[PDB]
Amino acid sequence: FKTETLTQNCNEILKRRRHVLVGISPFNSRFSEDYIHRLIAWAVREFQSVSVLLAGKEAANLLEALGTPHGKAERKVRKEVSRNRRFAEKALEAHGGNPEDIHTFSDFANQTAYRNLRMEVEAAFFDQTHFRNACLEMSHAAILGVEVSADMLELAVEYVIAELPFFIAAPDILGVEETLLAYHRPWKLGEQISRNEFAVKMRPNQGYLMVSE
Ligand SMILES: O=S(=O)(O)CC(O)CNC1CCCCC1
Repeated sequence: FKTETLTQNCNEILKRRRHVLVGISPFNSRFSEDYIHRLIAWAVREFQSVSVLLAGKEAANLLEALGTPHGKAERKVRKEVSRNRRFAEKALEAHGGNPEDIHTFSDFANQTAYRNLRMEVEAAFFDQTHFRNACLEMSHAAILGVEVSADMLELAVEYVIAELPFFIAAPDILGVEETLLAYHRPWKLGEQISRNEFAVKMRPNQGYLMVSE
């Protein structure tokens, strides 16, 4: 795997190798069982600690926006997420990692740190048109992994708002000293956040690490 980071700060966290948060998306062809194992093997080799982030319940929004009825969408997600979990558990066992350090971005709905970060992201979303547009686009890119209408995006964007706290301050939520969220797509919104373009800030102990094989 190769790596690319946003700022020079994301780079400094990278050199310490303390912790990596490996994103696994429920509906993205990237994540074959096989790829999950290779990805996880690499993480455990490269980092002192490895955790895994799966999609929360808002992933149901992506399917609903795409037309799936609510009840079915919720079950489809449960099926896909629990499947991602099973592969990641297996992979973590096999490489010495920790099968319990797998979380979904819904697992902290009642946690102070997570809720506070939701509030910050939400505030910015409603107050700042440029941040709201950025979020809509990021939600559009989530669907792509038929025309995508305005209203499909307002449904889908709940998904983006729910995950973003782990993109800006996962350490607050997970209780680790510092982290890199690791993923195979580039993070456009992350660049703008870097340049202080929004009321939402990237914590100095969070980085984004783009991986590629
Ligand atoms: O829009 S992107 O595809 O760049 C990013 C996105 O929306 C979701 N990516 C996953 C979701 C599940 C947990 C880890 C991150």
